[PDB]
Amino acid sequence: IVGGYTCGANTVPYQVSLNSGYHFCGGSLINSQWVVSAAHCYKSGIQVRLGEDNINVVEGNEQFISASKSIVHPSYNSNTLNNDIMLIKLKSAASLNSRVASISLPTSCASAGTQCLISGWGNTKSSGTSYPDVLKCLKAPILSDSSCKSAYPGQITSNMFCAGYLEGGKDSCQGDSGGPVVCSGKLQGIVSWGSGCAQKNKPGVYTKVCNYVSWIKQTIASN
Ligand SMILES: [Ca+2]
Repeated sequence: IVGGYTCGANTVPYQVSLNSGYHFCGGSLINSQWVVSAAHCYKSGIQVRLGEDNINVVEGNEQFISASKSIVHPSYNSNTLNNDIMLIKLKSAASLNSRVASISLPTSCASAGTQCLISGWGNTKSSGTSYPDVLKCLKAPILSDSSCKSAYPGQITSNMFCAGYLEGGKDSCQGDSGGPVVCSGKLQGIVSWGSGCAQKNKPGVYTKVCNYVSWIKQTIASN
């Protein structure tokens, strides 16, 4: 996250770190046994890390659980990033408490102008690289579909939304992918793609979770 603030340890209890020997993407806990992330974050041998603040120090609230199965959306297109969503089932159920909790799925799609919270351990500079050890947060509004399409002509589908600031300076960045966009207590987006980070007229692009509720519930119910 560029231009954000330090969340504070365990203040975003549904935030997960996906680890394959190092942190590579964020995720969101949706129930005690399932995580939602970005399909572009798919790999085999994922370890889900819950209750993290500093990803380099065992502080005492972590739960490390291996994934038992991963399911990329049936229509994921890696060239266009359309349907950039995946489900990961944990080998065992996480223990839920104040610091490890699930985020609720939306019953309605959020509108342009709604303020949301975006979080992750990604790069913090738009120029060069500096990866934080502790969870970073950014409050950003959902942009109008019109704004979004004008920033990225021919690339936004109905399963994507833009969030951020057209003036630049504040955005998600590398390593934030798969992380949550929460608006009014519901998971509305997944950090998916962008052009650079925090550049003027190039806000981050997010997977629109409200379009996938049916797929998520059906999938959880049978696996
Ligand atoms: Ca830790």
